[PDB]
Amino acid sequence: FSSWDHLEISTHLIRLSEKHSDLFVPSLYTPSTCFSIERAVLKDLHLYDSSTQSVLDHPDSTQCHHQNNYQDYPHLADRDCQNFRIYAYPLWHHPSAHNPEEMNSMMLSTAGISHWTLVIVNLDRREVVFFDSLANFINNRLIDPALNSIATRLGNVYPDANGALSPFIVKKVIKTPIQQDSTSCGIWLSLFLDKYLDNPDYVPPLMGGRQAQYFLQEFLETIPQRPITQASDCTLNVLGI
Ligand SMILES: [Zn+2]
Repeated sequence: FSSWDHLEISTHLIRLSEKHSDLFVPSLYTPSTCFSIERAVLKDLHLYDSSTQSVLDHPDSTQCHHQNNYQDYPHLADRDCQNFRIYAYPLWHHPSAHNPEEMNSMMLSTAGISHWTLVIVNLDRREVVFFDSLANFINNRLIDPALNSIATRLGNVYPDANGALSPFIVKKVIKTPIQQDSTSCGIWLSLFLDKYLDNPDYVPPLMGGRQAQYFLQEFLETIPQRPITQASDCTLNVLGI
């Protein structure tokens, strides 16, 4: 398997967004990291005021950075950026980075050095789903505060059925590694999102090594029958297509 880089992963997200109109695809230019994912989610839900540098208690559409932005969001130029329900973020990690400056410098240079995972925010199900094909590649000390802080902040905005502001549930769905090589993480998380969007209770099967390879190959072999057809020339250019 040729690995999938940020552009290949983003291409699959755009492909999925053509099938699932509720799916928000984040920046095509900057992947998220454990240090930046909460800020990215809050800004995409219009819950962040860059002028006070403050989290908002309710969305404020005047804070929107999705319009007229053809570097990060050419695919949102003609959408209502508010109208989405499922937000899926490719998340880049390297274990040698211990602060945002280190993680960012490393990411900017590279995004077998990269590891890719996925954070999904599902507003309808009040859940934050974290997918890592290697299960625990990211130290809990780094990923858990981010997942739980997002869950807590979004619970205060999207109430539960009891009328309470309970945190969204966090689901770290892979307990046993499914990935068998050093390079296929981007393909795995793309397959996961594909299946999740048809069934949010989906969890990939535990497979032998050879079976997993055949499984991934089967997924890859669908891709040529699934061209992107609704994207603007600007979006296609950013995707490197
Ligand atoms: Zn917006």
